[PDB]
Amino acid sequence: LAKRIIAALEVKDGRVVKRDSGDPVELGKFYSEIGIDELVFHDHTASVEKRKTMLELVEKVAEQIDIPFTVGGGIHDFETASELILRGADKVSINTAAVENPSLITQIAQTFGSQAVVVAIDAKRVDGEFMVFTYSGKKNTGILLRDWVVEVEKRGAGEILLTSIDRDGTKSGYDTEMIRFVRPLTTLPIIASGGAGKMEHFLEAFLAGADAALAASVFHFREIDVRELKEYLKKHGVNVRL
Ligand code: NI
Repeated sequence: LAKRIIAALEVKDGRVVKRDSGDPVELGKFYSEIGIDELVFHDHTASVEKRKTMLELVEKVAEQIDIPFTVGGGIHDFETASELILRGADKVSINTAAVENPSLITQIAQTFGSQAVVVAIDAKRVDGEFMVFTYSGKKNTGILLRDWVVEVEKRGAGEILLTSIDRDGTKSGYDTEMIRFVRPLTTLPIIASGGAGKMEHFLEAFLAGADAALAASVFHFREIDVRELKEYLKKHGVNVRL
């Protein structure tokens, strides 16, 4: 029912990519304090140190933070997802590995529940169709967004993290056309991702049917105050946690 505001932290070798400004645990705690509802960590650590680095991150976050958090970035199998949830993550995000093996969604859900499984979907307009992209936007899968959304729910996912490659990195607004396209295809909670620049963008995403709105730099560089944002959304009829 209540719409969620979510902070994304991109991390590598235990540092926040761009007390300690770049300590993911400290920045995470700062966000829970100012009224962020959940965190998403996305790790780009080198294969050799990656497994250990992500387990150390989850351990250190789980004891210092009280709000729900998701971890992801290169989770390729059940064993990896399992060790991260058991070490303290509430949820894992899978994307490339989900597209390549949709049964991985069901495998994680069978042990940890559908609510522990976030499928991150990166989509872009190609020749007038919404297409699914894998490998951090490098590969057009040729799979229609319409088909993948329905399959992800069928396989037992709990939530969709929907990133518009067309808006990600810009401050031009969330892709409300893409959110409105996905909304009638699924009963799952949708996290809107990519394009947040100002408070009005959050209102537009919730009108489009997003259950949550994710951003990074607008919070990180304090272009948007989280308390001001929540006060703004409540003023215009959005059900937010205050
Ligand atoms: Ni990535």
